[PDB]
Amino acid sequence: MNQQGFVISNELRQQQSELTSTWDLMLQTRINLARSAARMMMDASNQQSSAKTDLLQNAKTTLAQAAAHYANFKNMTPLPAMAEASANVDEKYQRYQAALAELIQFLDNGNMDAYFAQPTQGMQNALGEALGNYARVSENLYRQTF
Repeated sequence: MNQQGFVISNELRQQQSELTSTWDLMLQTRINLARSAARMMMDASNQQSSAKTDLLQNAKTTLAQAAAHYANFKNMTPLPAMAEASANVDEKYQRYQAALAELIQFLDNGNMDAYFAQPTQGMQNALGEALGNYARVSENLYRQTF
């Protein structure tokens, strides 16, 4: 009973903390890719490999890091109050995660057109918005416990 008002608080914290993390790494994959293709563009400098080293490799890491963070969120089932806001973020993460994953395939094999053809911004926009919605319900899921 009463003392159970501590396991709900901690969960809201961890579930949310997990989202801030994931989001970060995602936008932390987007720039590595960006910084990756940039140099992949018509230029020289690091004449090593052939479209796959440091920067490209770091995005493969960041996205994997975000995903592990996310898998936790996906695991520990939410609450009947975080229900909707949850499936929504999952729904948007699904798309934006797939998106970056593919961006990684392209840069990987040299698919510059494809890499630059993908409508990523909006994929990111949707999740960001869906993240704001969830953050709104989450932070609010306490403004009635006094």
